[PDB]
Amino acid sequence: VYKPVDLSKVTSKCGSLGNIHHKPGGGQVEVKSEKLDFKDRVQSKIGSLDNITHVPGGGNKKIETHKLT
Amino acid sequence: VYKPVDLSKVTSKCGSLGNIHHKPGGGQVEVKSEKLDFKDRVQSKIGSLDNITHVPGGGNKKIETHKLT
Amino acid sequence: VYKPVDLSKVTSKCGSLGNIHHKPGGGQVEVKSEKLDFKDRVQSKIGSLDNITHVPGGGNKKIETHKLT
Amino acid sequence: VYKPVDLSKVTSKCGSLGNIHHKPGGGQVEVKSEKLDFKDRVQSKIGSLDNITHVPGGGNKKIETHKLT
Amino acid sequence: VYKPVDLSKVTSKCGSLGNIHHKPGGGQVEVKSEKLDFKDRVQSKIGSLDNITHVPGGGNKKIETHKLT
Amino acid sequence: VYKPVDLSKVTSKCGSLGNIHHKPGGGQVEVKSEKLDFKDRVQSKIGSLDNITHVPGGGNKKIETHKLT
Repeated sequence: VYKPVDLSKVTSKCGSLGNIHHKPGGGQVEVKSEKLDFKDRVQSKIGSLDNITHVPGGGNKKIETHKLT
Repeated sequence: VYKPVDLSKVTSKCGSLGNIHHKPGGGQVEVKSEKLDFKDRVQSKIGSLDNITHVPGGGNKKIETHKLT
Repeated sequence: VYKPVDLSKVTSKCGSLGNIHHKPGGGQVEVKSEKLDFKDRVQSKIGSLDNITHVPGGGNKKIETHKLT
Repeated sequence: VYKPVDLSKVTSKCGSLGNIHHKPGGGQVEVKSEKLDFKDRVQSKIGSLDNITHVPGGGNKKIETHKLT
Repeated sequence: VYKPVDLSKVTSKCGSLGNIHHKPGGGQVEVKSEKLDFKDRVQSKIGSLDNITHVPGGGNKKIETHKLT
Repeated sequence: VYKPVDLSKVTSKCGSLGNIHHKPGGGQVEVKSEKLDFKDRVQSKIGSLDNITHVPGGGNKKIETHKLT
């Protein structure tokens, strides 16, 4: 018999949130390549890639798992 | 017998949210390539790629799993 | 016998949301190539690609899974 | 004898006038009432009311009063 | 005998006027009431009321008063 | 005999006027009341009330008064 009971609260009362500035890669990226030999797979990423700005008004994260075996 | 009970609250009261600025890759990317040999697959990404701005008014994330075996 | 019960709330009361600015790749991307050999598949992405702005008034995410075996 | 004089000038050279935002009550007003008793007159205002935006290109005032007895 | 004189200049050379934001009550107002008794007059104001945004390009104000008795 | 003379200049050369933000009540106002008794007049104000933004391009103010008796 398996009878867990949950009454949880996960909460936020953020009054105000703002003036957030993220300015990644604001300079120069200069790449010069000469006479290279590549004998296998190449991945190349140049510049400003995958940058995230993430500003949730809540962003509360409640994670749970149950098992029998 | 398996009877878990959940009465959970996952909540936010964000009063106000804003002035979020994300400026990825605002400078120069300069790539010069000469006399290169590639003998296998090439992936190349150049510039400002995959950048995210994500501003959910809640963004609360409630995740759960149950199993028997 | 399997009788899980969920009475959960996942909630947000965001009062106001705005002035979100996302400006990916606002500079120069310059790519110059000479005398290159490619002897297999090429993927090339140049410029401002895959950039996301995502501003949901809720954006709350409730996820659940059940299994028997 | 009473013979007062005024030759005054009231002036402005406001070159351009604009980009004015007035945004009252942009978020939730939530009033919840149960089992109240009122035994005399009620005046009740709920929401956004009586808010003023007033943007005259002049808006100067010249006000004067004279009296005898 | 009564012969006062005014030749005054009241002036402005305001080059440009703007980018004015007034945002009263962009948040939550939440009012919860139970089992109250009122035995005399009630005046109630809830939310965003009587807010003013006054932006005159002059707004210069010349005021005067004269009397005999 | 009554003969005052005024030659006054009241002036501004404000080059530009702006970027003004007034943001009262961007947060929570949360009011919870139970079982109160009021035996006389009630005046109640809740939220963002009476707020003034006042931005005259001149706003110069010349004020004068004269009397005999």
